[PDB]
Amino acid sequence: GSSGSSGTGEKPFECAECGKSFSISSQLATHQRIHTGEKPSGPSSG
Ligand SMILES: [Zn+2]
Repeated sequence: GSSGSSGTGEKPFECAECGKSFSISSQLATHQRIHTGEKPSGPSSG
């Protein structure tokens, strides 16, 4: 018996920094900005 059905409106463009979301990329980009600035690792992802 494994029960557990729920939903909080998911999306393809989710933010794993604060907990936000968007519909298109442009929207997500303009956001990530507030996140882009620190120095987590040496070089950049790509
Ligand atoms: Zn965010």
